[PDB]
Amino acid sequence: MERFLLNSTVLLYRLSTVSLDEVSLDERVESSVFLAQYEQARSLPDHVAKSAWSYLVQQIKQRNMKLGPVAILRLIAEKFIKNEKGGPKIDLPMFSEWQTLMSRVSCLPIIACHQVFNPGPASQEYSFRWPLYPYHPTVEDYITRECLHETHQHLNGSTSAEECWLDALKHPEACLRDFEKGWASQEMKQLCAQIDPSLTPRIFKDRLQIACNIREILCRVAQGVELPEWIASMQNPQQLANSTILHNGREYGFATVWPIDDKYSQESEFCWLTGLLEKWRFNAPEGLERLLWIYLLIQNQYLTLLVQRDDMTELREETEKSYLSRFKHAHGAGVYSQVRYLEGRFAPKSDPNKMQKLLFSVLRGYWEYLSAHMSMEWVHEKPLTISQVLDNLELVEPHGKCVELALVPHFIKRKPKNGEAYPHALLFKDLKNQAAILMDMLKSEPRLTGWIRGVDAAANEMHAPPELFCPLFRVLAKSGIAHFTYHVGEDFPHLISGIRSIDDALRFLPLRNGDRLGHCTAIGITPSIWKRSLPLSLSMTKETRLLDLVFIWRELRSHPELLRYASDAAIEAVRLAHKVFSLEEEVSITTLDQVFEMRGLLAESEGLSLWLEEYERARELVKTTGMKRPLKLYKQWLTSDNVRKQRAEYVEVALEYLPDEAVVALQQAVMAKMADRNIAIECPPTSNTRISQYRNVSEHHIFRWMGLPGEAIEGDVPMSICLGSDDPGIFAADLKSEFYHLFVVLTRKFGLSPADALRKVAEVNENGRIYRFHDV
Amino acid sequence: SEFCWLTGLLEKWRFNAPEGLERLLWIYLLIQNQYLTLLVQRDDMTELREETEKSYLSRFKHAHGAGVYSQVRYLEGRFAPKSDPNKMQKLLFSVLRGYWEYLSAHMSMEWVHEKPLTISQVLDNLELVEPHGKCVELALVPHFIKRKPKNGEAYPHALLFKDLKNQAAILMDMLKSEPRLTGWIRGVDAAANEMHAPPELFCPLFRVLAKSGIAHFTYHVGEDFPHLISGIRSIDDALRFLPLRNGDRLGHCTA
Amino acid sequence: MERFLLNSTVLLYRLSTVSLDEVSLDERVESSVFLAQYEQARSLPDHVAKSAWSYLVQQIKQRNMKLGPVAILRLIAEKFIKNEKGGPKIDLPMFSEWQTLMSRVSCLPIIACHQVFNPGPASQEYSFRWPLYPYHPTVEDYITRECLHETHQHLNGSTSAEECWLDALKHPEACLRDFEKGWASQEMKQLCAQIDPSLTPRIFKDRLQIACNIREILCRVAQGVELPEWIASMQNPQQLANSTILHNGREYGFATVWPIDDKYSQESEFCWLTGLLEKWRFNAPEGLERLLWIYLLIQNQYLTLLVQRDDMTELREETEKSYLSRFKHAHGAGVYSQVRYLEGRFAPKSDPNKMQKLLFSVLRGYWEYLSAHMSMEWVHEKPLTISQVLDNLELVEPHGKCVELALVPHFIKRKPKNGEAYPHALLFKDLKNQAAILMDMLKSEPRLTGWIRGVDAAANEMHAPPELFCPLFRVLAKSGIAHFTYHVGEDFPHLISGIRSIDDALRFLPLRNGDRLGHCTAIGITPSIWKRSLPLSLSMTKETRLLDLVFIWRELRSHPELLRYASDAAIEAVRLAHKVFSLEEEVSITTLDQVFEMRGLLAESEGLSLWLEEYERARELVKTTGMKRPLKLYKQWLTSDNVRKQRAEYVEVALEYLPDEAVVALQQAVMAKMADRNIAIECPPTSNTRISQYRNVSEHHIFRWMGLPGEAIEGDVPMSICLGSDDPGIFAADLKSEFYHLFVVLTRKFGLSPADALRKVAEVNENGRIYRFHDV
Repeated sequence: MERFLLNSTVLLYRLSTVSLDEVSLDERVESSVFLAQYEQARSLPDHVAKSAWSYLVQQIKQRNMKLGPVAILRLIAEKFIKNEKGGPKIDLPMFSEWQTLMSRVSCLPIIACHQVFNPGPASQEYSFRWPLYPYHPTVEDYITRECLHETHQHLNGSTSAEECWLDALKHPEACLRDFEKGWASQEMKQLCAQIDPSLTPRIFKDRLQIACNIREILCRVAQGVELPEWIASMQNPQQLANSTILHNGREYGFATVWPIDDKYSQESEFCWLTGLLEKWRFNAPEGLERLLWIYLLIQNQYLTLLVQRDDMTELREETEKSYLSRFKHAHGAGVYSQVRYLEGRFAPKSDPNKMQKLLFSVLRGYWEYLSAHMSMEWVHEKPLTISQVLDNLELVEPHGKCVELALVPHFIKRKPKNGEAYPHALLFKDLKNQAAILMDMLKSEPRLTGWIRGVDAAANEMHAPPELFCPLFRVLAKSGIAHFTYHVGEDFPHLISGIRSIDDALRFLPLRNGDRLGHCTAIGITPSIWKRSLPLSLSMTKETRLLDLVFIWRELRSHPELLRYASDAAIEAVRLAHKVFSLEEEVSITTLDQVFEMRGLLAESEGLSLWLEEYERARELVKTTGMKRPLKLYKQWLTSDNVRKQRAEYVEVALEYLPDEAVVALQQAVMAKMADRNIAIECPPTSNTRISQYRNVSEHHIFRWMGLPGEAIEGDVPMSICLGSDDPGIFAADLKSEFYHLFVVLTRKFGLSPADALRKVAEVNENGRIYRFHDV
Repeated sequence: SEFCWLTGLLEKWRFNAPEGLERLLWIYLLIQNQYLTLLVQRDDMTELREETEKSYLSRFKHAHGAGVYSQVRYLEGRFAPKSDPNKMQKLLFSVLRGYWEYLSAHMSMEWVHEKPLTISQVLDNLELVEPHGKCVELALVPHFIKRKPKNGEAYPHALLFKDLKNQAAILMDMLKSEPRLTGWIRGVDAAANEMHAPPELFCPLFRVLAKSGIAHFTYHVGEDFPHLISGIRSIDDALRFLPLRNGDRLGHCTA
Repeated sequence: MERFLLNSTVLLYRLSTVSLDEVSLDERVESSVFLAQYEQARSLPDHVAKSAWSYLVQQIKQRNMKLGPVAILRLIAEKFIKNEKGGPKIDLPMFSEWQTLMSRVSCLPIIACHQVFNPGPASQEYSFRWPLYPYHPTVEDYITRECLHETHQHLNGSTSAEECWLDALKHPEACLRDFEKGWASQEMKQLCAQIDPSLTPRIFKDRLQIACNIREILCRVAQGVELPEWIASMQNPQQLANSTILHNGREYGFATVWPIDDKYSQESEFCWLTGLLEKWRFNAPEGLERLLWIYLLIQNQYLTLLVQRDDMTELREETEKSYLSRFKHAHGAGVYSQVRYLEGRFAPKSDPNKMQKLLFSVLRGYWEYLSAHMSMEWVHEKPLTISQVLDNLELVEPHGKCVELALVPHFIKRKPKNGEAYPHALLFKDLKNQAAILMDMLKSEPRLTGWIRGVDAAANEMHAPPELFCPLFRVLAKSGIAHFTYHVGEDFPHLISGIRSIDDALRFLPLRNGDRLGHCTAIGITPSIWKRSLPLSLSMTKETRLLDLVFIWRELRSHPELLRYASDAAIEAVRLAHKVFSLEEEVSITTLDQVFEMRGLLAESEGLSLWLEEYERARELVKTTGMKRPLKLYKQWLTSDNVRKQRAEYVEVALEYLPDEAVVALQQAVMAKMADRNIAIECPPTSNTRISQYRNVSEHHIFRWMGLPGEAIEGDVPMSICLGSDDPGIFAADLKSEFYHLFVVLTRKFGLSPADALRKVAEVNENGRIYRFHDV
């Protein structure tokens, strides 16, 4: 119940409109919390909710304390954070709920309260730079001897999600520019409405301006300096939404002296927060306390909006410090790094000059960290260009104990735009330029191929089918990239279709041995847990439906017991082929497989340098071999207006079209093909509840992949799974935090011994090293 | 010298030895063997003050073994805290001084102070040392001791606990004076017996040390329990009462 | 079927005599190939062979090429080699078949062909120095983590067999005189007639001279320069055996100046081949192309002869470059070595000055290898002597990243020379001379024992009894060698005899804990494979039979089920003993047991400084217990002319003398003895096709040791198994290939998971360093 007093939109609204002149808020805060609980956790019964709230009220009462943000922080601090060997750590039994709590509330206010109200032993120096971890000897030594490995680690943004809020305070005006740009589309309009339906761009600037000005006020309190005596002129928090105050009709700003030069840094915040709570150890004024409550509500609300929004001015905020800070953050505390092989996903750009700036800035950041850590003679003291960075980077020897980097651009997809005879045409011409821009950069300086080791495509699956990238990835292959990871988008309209998309990537795309497939939730989720909280009937596009049935018949024709579904799949598929292709003559199910087997051919080669070499590469195979009707259908399948009209139409598909065993049969059938190619699979963080079908982490599909007998199914051919922290869904995240999360749930929920619990997860961690993209 | 003296001596008596001289060597071995029999049996002032700093160096060399690389990587050598604050400070310096010179011969790198002669300069030389896995990592752990229960004073251990309360302050104030020693003073132990005092006696002593930055606590469960069922309860007392976190150790859990 | 089309003696003979004027050789190349297909592989049906030839021709017509190496190399290169991240890598499915091909055809033309037609991506530079390996991320990770461990690497010769061709070209007469001197032996006469009956010393010189002249004339074509017009007389290729053409009384020397300074390196030849094939992408002239076809034929013929022959000035042509190249090749194409603990065996030489230079040269080359890789201040810059090299190498610590070395001399033996109290007498004095030479050099420099660690005896088995090395090894033990390995020869007339030979080595030789054994094929092979294609009766010396029969009785008296064979052994032994010993008064089986137990005693000492110390030791132990019946018999068993004639007689023993389980019981008895003594088994290379009993590598006996179900019979005792790339049987050899060759079979031929297969071979690789002779 503590989270609902720190991250709640409705409670924020009521406090913001209440002036400070009256502090009769005991009933107002209570009623909003119940509503706030109602809009976050619907299923929680009311009788339990009222019972839990009453305990918290008396828990504050028996503490000779008043209800406030300081009061909430205290009960949270003594509940979750306990001092241990490495300073302040987290209780192992209570770590599962802590990760859920970080999905709603930031950790910096919480750590400040614990340090002030329960300091670390011997007053030893402690500065917050990493998220809190629970200490376990079994796993800690594994970190010491074998560093962690990270695969899906994006570079845009910052080290974590919280300090981006600090970067938001750096340029509040720039925040509107990016907020307005997204808000123009209706997709972001509903996304913001989901968190705050009463949200407008002007209101957003108010809260950002309100939060900054509250921070200035409370920083004055922490400084020990007397307030500027405009407190009598201040009664409404809304007065802080314009960065100006009046005193007898006089213009007075909010500027104040900071002994810490970088007032917009995480170090400044923790230093400010600790001093604030120390001065409020026994009693705090009601007026000042509510300002702290508002600031906490603003910070937790914006970050709640930010994590959803992530899945111009902000891009060019610093562009070099974040890259350096990321590697220092990824290194971890201590002399020796906790991460050995860390590969990054950087956003490609359509400007060749901007590309040179992007690669230089990140490579300069990588060299800066290595120079700071490893004192070793450098050819150039200041490289100032990519050529000289490679001169510095070619000197260093890989000894493992420092972070090894392998940049991998991630191609981005867009909505299927009509026209040009096939729905993904502006996409392909844009993607073709992006690849070509990287091509000339690589061929100009071949030494760059030691760091640009792979290519990724992580936007969606509905927006763009996998087979569109077959001409793209293969033409990258002739440039010496030699690694292609495909991040399948898990927004499948049907689970069978989701498995169908996985098979397309394997068969069509050039997933050579050693490559990876990220976010393979479809081939991981349990069919029994997918059906929950779903309507009796689903809906998906006819083209998806037709490709689904053909794919079903490809894997269900082999099974003797699961045969009646394949025969019915063939019967229904040809009937849809009659409706979709609008063909008059006879059509056979065998021809459908043959036609769709050709889908890996290029976009323009269906009508038939590196690209022109690839052009006739798939054109010759079409002409030489005998069949022509599959080409005629494939040509019709691509560039026929009626076919395009029919494909976009939606159809009604029963939820239980394939029974539980049959879906498992498909899920295991693709697994065998998955393991044959020896393709590793990136795993999203467990706390990332994007799918939202998992009510608790204990039923996450990663447990079934690892082979836990409580969750594994018969016929499950083992896979190889690698970890990754890409879209955590929580404000304070790190790989080591996720590593502990895997260990805690296995130790507590499953009862596995600590020695064995590490062993099962160590296999997952080491697989990132087995299938690394870094050169030997 | 003893080995060199004996090897040359045994060569001279390869075929025969004079009867009187041979018996003297026989007598010498019995005296040495009997003394060593008593010495190791004592456990179950001037002895350690011959040089008090060179013997600690010799311990690491013996622990290191032959070859360039030591066969033991981690080594936490327990030592007895001293009731004199100055004497303990000199005792702690000698162990660290002996440790650094062992690194000096083994390592090949610069030193901040060529002649440390004090704990402050030793720590400066020691912080520059990075353990690469071949040398011996050292972590001093003072181990306490007990005696028979002191009759009276409202409970059996009030005069005994007073010395332990003093000894912790002897360790603590020096630790507070030089907080840089936290990385080498890591654990606290108490290895005398069980009948001397129950394990819960150290609960206040461990908690104050824990909150003052020791960060580790090992307890030596002595195996002199009057009955086997009694010995199990002594282990239960340590677990239920002592503040043992996840990563603490127990010695001789034979019971 | 391309193997027969690039290595076939009859085709090369027919191409040599037939002039360059004919263009249609299909009527003869087809007849020659089918004939050559017979003798090389006489186990293929004619119709299948006939169909394969037609398909090969039909595939050429598909690519409208002309029948020749440019056509043949294209098909082979595209079928096997695939471009990958590290360059050209063999396909995993085709690796097993590739290794069989490698035993007969060099990969240098194949890799050169692939580089020309489908080169490396992004114009990345590919330097051809190492043989191709298949790429698997699982195995690659482990080998980079824990480097490969090698045990049996012969220092003599160059890195691989391919450049011994290059040396042979560089030494037209030195390799001729080595062949000419070896031609006198009748054994070499049979071997040379085996590969080709028309092989005479003159014929050998003609073909080498032909290859030298063909290489130069094609080099001129490769460089682009026009031909020097002497081709007017170029009709019969046989003219190329005179080093000078005749054209209007003009002497034309075929030698031309190469652009590269050295004309006898792999890079020199590979770059030449790429230039040659590049100009012949479309078509080639028949006269020049046939010259290339001819050139490949002598190369393939001689390389097949060289590797089969293994069943001086040339060795010491450089004596510092060859070993450095050997160390460089063993290091691998990387900064850190692929092979950590490499044991370089070398042949000891009786001449002190000759071998003193050799020992310094290999140490200097090893030191030169470390200096090139690792840089620091050395004790001396130009050692020029054995003492300064050792002082230089004392500074280098074992770091693992480079190659660690430990020389182990392997004694070479001769045929048994009758006389002087024992049949191997002139040998023993030569070996005693060799040991004394080795001992005094250890006195010259005590540090030599740091690198001189083991002693080996690898020539054969039937010639030298294993007990003969008891006095040789023991004196070396007191000399501070501190390790010994015995390499039993696999020429055992009977499988039971092979078991006895390993038993004799364990009993008598001072093989203490940690010592190794080599080529222990006798115990590994199952009886079913051994009897394949053997005659129903086998012949062996009466000396061997008596030793085996008593051995059978010693290890079968315990087993209740196979008890009659133990009794049959005793009765047959005493019956045979009366024939051999020619004794009137009967001899018990127990008396025979003690007679053969005294085989360890020195023959000279039994007939009666360190040599006299051991001489009296055998005499002393004899007189401690007064048996006086066996000792008198043993004296007769060694120094009786009538007995020595009887022991040399051959006796016919049935092939199935003992049942399959009886041999199994005998084997597991030895498997028990190796467990107690903890003796390793450095297995010979898996591609070494010399046992000729396995129809494929799938039936290699090593898998029985590994414990795979379906190959490990019940009752077997686990061993410790090392690896050695000593006698690969293939052209381009490395331990890296062997590790992948084993990995492929378990993953593919045995259906094991990649995680499982790596673990089993990791246990084998680890044993290569658990029992390594390198000092701690």
